[PDB]
Amino acid sequence: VTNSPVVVALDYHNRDDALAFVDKIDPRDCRLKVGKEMFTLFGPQFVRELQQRGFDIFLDLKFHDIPNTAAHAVAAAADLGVWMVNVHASGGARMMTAAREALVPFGKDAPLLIAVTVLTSMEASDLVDLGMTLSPADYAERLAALTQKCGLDGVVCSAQEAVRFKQVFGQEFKLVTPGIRPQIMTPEQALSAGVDYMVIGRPVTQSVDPAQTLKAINASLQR
Amino acid sequence: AVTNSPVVVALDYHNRDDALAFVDKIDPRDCRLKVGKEMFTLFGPQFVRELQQRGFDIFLDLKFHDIPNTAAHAVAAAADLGVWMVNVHASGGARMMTAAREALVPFGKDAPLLIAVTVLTSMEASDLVDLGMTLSPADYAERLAALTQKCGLDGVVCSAQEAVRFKQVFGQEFKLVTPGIRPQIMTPEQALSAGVDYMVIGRPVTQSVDPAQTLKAINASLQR
Repeated sequence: VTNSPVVVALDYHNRDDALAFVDKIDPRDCRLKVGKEMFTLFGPQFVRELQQRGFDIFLDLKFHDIPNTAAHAVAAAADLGVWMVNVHASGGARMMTAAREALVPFGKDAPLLIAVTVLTSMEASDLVDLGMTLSPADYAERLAALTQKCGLDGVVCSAQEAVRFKQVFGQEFKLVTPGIRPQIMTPEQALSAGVDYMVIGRPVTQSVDPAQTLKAINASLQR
Repeated sequence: AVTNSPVVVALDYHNRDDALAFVDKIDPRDCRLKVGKEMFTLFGPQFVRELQQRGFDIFLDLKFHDIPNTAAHAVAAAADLGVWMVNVHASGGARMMTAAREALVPFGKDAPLLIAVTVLTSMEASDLVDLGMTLSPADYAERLAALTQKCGLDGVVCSAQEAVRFKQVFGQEFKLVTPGIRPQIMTPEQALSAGVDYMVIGRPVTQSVDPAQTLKAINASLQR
């Protein structure tokens, strides 16, 4: 457990380099994100190492597959004991649902189940290629609602959508947003916009004494 | 680590000890192996190496769908892992598929085959209503198939029901990977005929008693 909304992106290609960083900060201070980089290189095994140091882990693998498989994937993350796991909304309802229903037997131990909507990187251009008429913004929201309708715990979403999404979807719908920078929201702006978990990377990881860096972020968030 | 079979058997076990048992019953010459989200989430690259050290070729079936730089990182990592095939989601878009490819370029012909998922085998018209897609699965997969080819990847995962039309439209060097293959839902026989380049077979083999016979029979049937 921790009170911070901060999730630090571990995007190392060296395992012992990451734990060094990791050892310079504290679980009470924040949670960690393991994504496709570290997980393709290192698998569940390294997640365990982070978990062994008592951290809460966001397994950011955005499962996008057939329902049966997605289901099995998400269960596996829960068996792994991660804190949060995401899926792609664009996999559709049955996938999301089966994802969700898979997590039922872990009861109150089941991780947070979050859906990617429209990737933060995808521009309008990119969406026409796919033959999609709605803006990224409009389409992310449609994807948000589908997710909510499917019973998931929240959505990953841009700062730029954070305000309207909280107003529209409310507060038990967790808002996960990336690209937060102390100095693109600030940790403070993000708090205000209502986002629940704010993913911070280089700002923290590239800080000499990132722990002071951290420390300033949440103190700044105290008010 | 060549075989002449177009067979790729799906390893979808919850327990490793069982997976390797099955593995020990069959031969790299006889088929290829596909590792998906299940076994990978449970057992990591480390388990891929186990299979690869027993001589098998692996299809790392993780269908990377993420931002460009990231998918790029994962695909390169798949390569360094030394797998034979790796896929990505077409729906990640051109910039993503592109970064994937280019990531692989430093690996010369050591590079794994880079395959794109188009419209997942399971998705019905209904499912696409939700997303707001006007085109049928079929039309949409094809749109996605061309984007893949235009992006310069080696082929697409696709349904047997689309295998023939895609071979005709995209040609034969455009690899077609299809699941839902069943000895006796195309058959190994029917699938080849359609022109599908690699046929993914699950339970028929894994849940075959004497699957090594089963495998060798599969390829006997393709003696033709």
